[PDB]
Amino acid sequence: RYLQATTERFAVAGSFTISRGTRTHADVVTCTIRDGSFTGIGECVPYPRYGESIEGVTADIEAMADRVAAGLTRQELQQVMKPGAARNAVDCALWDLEAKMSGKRAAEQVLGQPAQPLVTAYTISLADPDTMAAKTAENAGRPLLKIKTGTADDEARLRAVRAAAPEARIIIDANEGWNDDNIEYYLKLAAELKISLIEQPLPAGKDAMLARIEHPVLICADESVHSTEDLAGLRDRYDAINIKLDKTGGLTEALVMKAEAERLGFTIMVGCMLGTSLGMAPAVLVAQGTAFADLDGPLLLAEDRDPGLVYEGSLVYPARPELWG
Ligand code: NA
Repeated sequence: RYLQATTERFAVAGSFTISRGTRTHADVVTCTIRDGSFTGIGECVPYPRYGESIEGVTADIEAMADRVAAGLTRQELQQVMKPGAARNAVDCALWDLEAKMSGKRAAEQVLGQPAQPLVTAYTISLADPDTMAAKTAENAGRPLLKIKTGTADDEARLRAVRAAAPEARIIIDANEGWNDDNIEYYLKLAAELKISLIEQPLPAGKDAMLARIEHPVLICADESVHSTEDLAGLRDRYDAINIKLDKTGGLTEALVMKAEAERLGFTIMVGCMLGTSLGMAPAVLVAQGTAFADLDGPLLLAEDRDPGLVYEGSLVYPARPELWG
């Protein structure tokens, strides 16, 4: 049994912009683990917002080579590695390899039954209002649109997209882009516009005001989410959480976190980094039965894994073993 780390670049379909900046490609790292004729693979996305780099993640993965060769388990893996991109890759590769070797689908092991299709959000990138309105209008038939915001003047943006898709459920994500001076104005505007959810309006660690104002729209933590442990402390500010496998350091911890978030009464969104179908596949399993799923990574790319996940409109079908699981 041996392990390899591989870096791959995927072109974005145009550009992907949040309040923090623009991406024109998606660099991902895969951990491949082989055991005889069997192979497991896991994808991750290093995220510099969380202090990660591609070389850093690859180093962290390649350092697991001997431990994995020795027979490391997912269970022990949760002790040797901290949560983050690197562990995500290793963890999902083990889930994969274990499925291939056993003949039992990762889905069934996680869910106690086969996974099922589900509706994914589709993300409209932050740009000038006219542009965002135009892309929103093209996608006005989708049941769930996720809109990137997070500037000191988003009114034109928010008004334009609602008008372009009057029938869509809409969630807005500021990626820490709003502040104490404009938040109440934006929530009121969002409620007038029938917005379903707002992701991370205020910067992580500068978000105390959320505990002292009405929430006319449910407010979801993303950047502020830091493993199962700090969930309980987030209740005073947030109504929902965005679970990501690159944040939880893999599928194992994502399921733990989902169980605890549900115990604490959080509304659950399962999200993703800008990655491929390989990265989406395990997250589809965590997204079963949750209020929101944001797994549109491959739809934002110009080139995805072949084979990849099937998306028909906004319904994404669960991974077949030719891809993962
Ligand atoms: Na987000």
